[PDB]
Amino acid sequence: ALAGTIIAGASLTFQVLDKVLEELGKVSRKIAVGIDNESGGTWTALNAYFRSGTTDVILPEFVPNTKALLYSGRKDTGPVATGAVAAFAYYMSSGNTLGVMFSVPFDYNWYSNWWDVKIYSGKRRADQGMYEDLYYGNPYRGDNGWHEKNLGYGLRMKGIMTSAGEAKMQIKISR
Repeated sequence: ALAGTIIAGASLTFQVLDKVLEELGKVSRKIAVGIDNESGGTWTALNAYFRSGTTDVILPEFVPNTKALLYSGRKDTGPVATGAVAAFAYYMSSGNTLGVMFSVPFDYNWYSNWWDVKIYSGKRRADQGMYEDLYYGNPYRGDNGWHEKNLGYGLRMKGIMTSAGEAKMQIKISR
């Protein structure tokens, strides 16, 4: 499998993430995630809090510098109008937590995809509160556009998320 695995940070592309989407099988709402670590340190998985949907793989436990982690999620199968929404966190070698959120809703008649990345002081597990902190703060939109910002702690992030039902999200965390 590709999801739940790590690869050379330089080989992370949309082609790889699209293949991650294929791997998820045929479900109307899913997301492929690739996060390139260039923070000058290793990361260790904490957990993932899925508010909507689920995942079939486990968070790559270790992500060394120059490496990209691959992950994925999707809506529950069946006649349920739900999407793929979650927040997951990785513990950094600097002692802080990297928090990531993705929201892929079922109803684009009224909603859009949104995502965000944030660094939290210390060891912080992903939960409803972290989810609300990323989604209700100032999240980027899945607009097929690249965005970037400083995350404090001398680190920055540049990334992108697509706008439809089978979403791809690529992020790079640099120092």
